[PDB]
Amino acid sequence: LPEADWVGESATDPEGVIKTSKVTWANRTLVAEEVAVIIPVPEAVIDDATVE
Amino acid sequence: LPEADWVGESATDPEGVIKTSKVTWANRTLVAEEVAVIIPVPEAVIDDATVE
Repeated sequence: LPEADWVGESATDPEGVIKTSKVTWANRTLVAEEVAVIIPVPEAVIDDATVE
Repeated sequence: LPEADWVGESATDPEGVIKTSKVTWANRTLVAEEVAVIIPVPEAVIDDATVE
């Protein structure tokens, strides 16, 4: 966030100048990552099983 | 200014020849120069004051 400030008046004092301030932004990222498994089984067991 | 002079009457005497004379002009110049002032004031003072 920027900061505002009280200023007052003067042609010559270090007061009575308006402050400079800044707004800023940052970056957030979605990065896709992979999640996986392998399940091995014998063909004979698939052939003999009474379910898919 | 030119100058006239009295003339003799001769074919041979140096007093018999009409003298040459001359007219001259000179230059005067108008040269334009700046005169100026800057008068600074706060915006708040112009806003709050009861006159233009």
